[PDB]
Amino acid sequence: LCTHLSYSRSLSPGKAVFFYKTAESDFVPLRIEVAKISGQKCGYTEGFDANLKPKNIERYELAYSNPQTIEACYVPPNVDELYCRFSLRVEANSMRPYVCSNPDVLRVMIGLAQAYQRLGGYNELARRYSANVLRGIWLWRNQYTQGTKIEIKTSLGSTYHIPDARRLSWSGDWPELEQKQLEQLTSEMAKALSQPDIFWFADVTASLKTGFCQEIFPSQKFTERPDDHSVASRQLATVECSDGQLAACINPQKIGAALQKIDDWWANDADLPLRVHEYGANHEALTALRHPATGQDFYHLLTKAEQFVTVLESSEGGGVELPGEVHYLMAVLVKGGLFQKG
Amino acid sequence: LCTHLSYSRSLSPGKAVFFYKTAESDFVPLRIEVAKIPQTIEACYVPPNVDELYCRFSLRVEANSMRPYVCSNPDVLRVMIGLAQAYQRLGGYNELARRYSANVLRGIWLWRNQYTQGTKIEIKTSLGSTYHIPDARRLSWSGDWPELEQKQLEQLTSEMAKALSQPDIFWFADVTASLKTGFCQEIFPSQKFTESRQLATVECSDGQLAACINPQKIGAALQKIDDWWANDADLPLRVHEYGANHEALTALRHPATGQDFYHLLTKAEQFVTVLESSELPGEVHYLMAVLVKGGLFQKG
RNA sequence: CCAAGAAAAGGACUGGAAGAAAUCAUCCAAGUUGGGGACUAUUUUCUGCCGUAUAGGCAG
Repeated sequence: LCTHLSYSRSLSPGKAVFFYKTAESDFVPLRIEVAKISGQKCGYTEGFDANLKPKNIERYELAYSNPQTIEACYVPPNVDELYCRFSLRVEANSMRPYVCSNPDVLRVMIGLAQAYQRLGGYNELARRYSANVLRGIWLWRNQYTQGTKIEIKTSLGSTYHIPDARRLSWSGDWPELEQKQLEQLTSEMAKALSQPDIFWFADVTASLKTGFCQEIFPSQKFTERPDDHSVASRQLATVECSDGQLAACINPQKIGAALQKIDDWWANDADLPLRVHEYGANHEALTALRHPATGQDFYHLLTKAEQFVTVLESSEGGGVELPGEVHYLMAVLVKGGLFQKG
Repeated sequence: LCTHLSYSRSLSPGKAVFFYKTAESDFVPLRIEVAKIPQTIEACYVPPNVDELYCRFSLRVEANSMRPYVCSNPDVLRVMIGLAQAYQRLGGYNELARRYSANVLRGIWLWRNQYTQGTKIEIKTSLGSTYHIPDARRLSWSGDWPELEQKQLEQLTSEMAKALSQPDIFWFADVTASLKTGFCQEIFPSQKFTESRQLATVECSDGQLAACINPQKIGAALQKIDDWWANDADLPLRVHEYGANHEALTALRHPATGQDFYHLLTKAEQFVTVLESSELPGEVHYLMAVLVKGGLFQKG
């Protein structure tokens, strides 16, 4: 490697905002409320010292409540449906290093991205990204509706429509006349990723049919603990409207983390996909699947580029010849960052 | 045990709103009057000429106690998974579903407002069922329910037993009750917690305010089905890791007895072994009930 | 019961004049804060007559 090497971010959303319509006004934001509640005195160390001596606490001393201040958000009475919207731009920006201080590293990385493009493979990545948009997984914990309808528009004049996204799996065979739209959307994106000077925008709107006063789950703030007993212990993220009203939202990178959740190339057993990560981090299990000790991480693989190009050149393409290691590497170059200090 | 372990909630309501009908419009809110006297006084009662008051809320149930939300230990995880399934296949979800279902049909979530001239409860679900309790004033915790009512308890138990145990079923219920009332009967909505007192309301889409009962106040009523201690059923407690009893200011499963959640959590290896030899004992019923009301189980 | 004992440093005074700190410039690239929850209790505010009246005035 070398002293300077970096790629920029080739695929990205802006943020998502929740709102609803009225008969008199087209845009009314969903907003949050603040309240004091009475909690439970419970859990370990409420009553134990190192699971050894149970603490001295007299019986009556645990019947007391534990008050807390929290923010919360609910849909108001008599609204028929809730809307959520965001925009997405895609750039063909993995073809060339943003910065590179080594002429030989540069010509190789260029040779590789091109060797890959002409054998196919952007179609593979585009199919996986497209599936994640149409499925609706970017709603995170708000997917549990009575019916979810998703509509997509693009700058090239296309429109896509999924009447009900509640049941499309990662692995399986999609219903007819939906399988078809996945192919069409894949084609627009596969192009957007590899041809320069196309300004491609998508506009994604979804509708959520909900319960009478169903709770909504927007992004939380990462905060320090207050000690004035007035500031909430749990705070939610909002945006300002042009007229000063506040609205609940989902953060840009929170939408992004969902869209790029594509990686089932490890251990030769697909399971569930991981968020692309140089070390294969798995948050739910608090572990890592491509620990440097295995030889399967990004940095080990980054140093074999000369060998991969040689293989790709001997292949024909248009088939299933590309190995898991080449796909992994391309996925990381798409989520660009700093790859330095050789 | 281990450092990180969490479950999320598997059963939850939204909030309850009070309203009445007119000949001119179907939803007119019950409102609250305030005099500034800051330090205020306020009141709420059914106004003249309204014969009955309506109360409504929604409920979602999710099969979410089958797997840890977070677990940092592969051996703790293997066991908790084996246990939930060892239990599921012997039944027992029926028992929990029976207990939850009984409370909805009885109507105790109305708290202090149960004293009517006749309360009727109607339930609709996302699978196309409808249930009807013509009069909720006569159903006890313990006793045999009258005919045609015992039957609906079984039918509702079955739908919920599934909602709690099999994934990818999206099960919603919509619960409305009618309170036949007195001449100008006083109504008791949730109070505001402050550092005189104030009452809680919600905003309507048209700007009017309405009286309500908080989500967790409805929830606390539904989950009150713990009577597995001391071989004396009495009335049930709200499920709590320490068996708290607010009325008497005490605790029934005080850690000093060895009967709390945390002592029991560490015997999972032994329970699975028994289930394999299987009868379900109070000790595993308690544990399953706590996992359903999920929370933090950490710093072992 | 001290290298012991005693003690008025005072009166007067002009620092001034004059000055140019200036010319040039890319801080950039990537990122999941999350899981659970009862403000009401041993409360104090009932029962009536006049007045078209949920207005306003009154006995107990």
